[PDB]
Amino acid sequence: SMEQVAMELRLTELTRLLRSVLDQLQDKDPARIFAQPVSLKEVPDYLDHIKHPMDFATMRKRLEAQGYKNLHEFEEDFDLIIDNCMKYNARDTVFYRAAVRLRDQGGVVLRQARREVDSIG
Ligand SMILES: CC(=O)NCc1cccc(Cl)c1
Repeated sequence: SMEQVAMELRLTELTRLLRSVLDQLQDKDPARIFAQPVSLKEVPDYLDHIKHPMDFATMRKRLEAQGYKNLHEFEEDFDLIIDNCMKYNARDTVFYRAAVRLRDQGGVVLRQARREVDSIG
């Protein structure tokens, strides 16, 4: 149907916007602490602690498969990256501190992204 095509065009445009957002958020992780899944070889007990692991590479896979239907779903995954890290790692670690900085700097990006998704529809 034409409606389905129209829908798919919207999803494609959302994906385009979210790809820009993801690039901007990952730029706020210059240490690449969140670039890849936490290694279950280097941290064999990780899944005993964290029930829903997330990282930028995994988000990017879902993104390019057009797997985010709305901004909320994308934000859920971004928040997992930060929240998982702030539980597994103590306050006095470069890991926890990187998550705080990513959350703080990311807020600006996500604030405008929400306005853009709304405005453009
Ligand atoms: C994102 C995150 O939580 N990283 C913690 C961590 C993973 C692997 C090795 C060390 Cl030393 C630390």
